[PDB]
Amino acid sequence: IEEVSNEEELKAALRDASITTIKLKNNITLNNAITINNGNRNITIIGDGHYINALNSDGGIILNNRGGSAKIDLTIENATLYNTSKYGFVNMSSNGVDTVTYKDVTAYGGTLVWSKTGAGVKTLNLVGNTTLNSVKSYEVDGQSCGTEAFSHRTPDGDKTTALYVSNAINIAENANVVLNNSATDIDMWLLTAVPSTSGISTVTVGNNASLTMENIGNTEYNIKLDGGRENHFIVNENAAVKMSAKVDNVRIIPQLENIFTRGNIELAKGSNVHLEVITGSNFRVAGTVANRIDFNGTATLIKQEG
Repeated sequence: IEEVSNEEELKAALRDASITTIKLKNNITLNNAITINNGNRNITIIGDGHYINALNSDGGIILNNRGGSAKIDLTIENATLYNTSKYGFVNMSSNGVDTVTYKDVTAYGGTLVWSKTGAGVKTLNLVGNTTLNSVKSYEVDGQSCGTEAFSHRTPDGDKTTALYVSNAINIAENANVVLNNSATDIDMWLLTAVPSTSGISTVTVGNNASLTMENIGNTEYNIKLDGGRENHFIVNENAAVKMSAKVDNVRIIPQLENIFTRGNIELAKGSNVHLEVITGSNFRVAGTVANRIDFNGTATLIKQEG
């Protein structure tokens, strides 16, 4: 119930508080970031195989509600998404709840999705056959674009990441999600900061889903969990997980000395998890974290000699 063919039409549709469904009729190039800050929104972009290329370092789509109780649910289906911004194609910057869903999406960027870590619950759902590419540059219709990557301090120096989503990344049941990283230090970085409403950081892989992040040539940590109160990696029944990284596959180490948190990793019956690192630990947990790892399926954890 709304068709768009260029930047101005897309901007108009997204900034229109009554608009819920948007269909791309053409590939769209964005020279400017588009801000959504007009309250409760339920938005679906139907890509129909088209791309959106966010060229502005300012961002692509910026969620920026000022009110704590406003909720934005943004879904993008069947599209290719490009961005150069270190703040992602989508920048989840509302004070309240932002939820982003990619379904059958292919994406290219340095940092592909970014969020505020000291506010409302930030969720990225990854659905169907979705492939995310963290790259140093990309080319579309003959134009090459360099990317920037979001960087943030850690006790082991500054690290960059492909996904900086504060609270949850969920791989939907039956999904086939692939993340290719040749650009950043971390594939998924979920962090909460003191003023977070929840302090929970969670990655889930749904029933019969697959998650593949074979980035041992590039990535230091596949998943870094920095929730102030809880950190979860949940692999459900019959899910297939394959990950590789230079240092750790999952890292739960507090960013600071005054953080007393929890970690829970659950690998369900029927799941098949294959993990490989070079110099660290497949599941690396250290510091004041109360941690529990439940192995109820089949898992293989490998460390190369180094």
